[PDB]
Amino acid sequence: GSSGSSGKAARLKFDFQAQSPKELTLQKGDIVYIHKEVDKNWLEGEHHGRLGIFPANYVEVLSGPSSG
Repeated sequence: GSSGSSGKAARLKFDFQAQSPKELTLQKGDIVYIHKEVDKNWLEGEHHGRLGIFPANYVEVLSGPSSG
């Protein structure tokens, strides 16, 4: 019932500006959830208020100090 682990959080390398209506506009230092993979350099994601797609280049899978 919506309990477990959706996916991995990714922080935007920098302020991204979506030129197309399909893309998504995000600012440097934001967290987005990836639902499914769109293209080799593209990914899908949904955000509270705005939903669409974004480039996988302006996003990188960060890691936590949880374990060395």
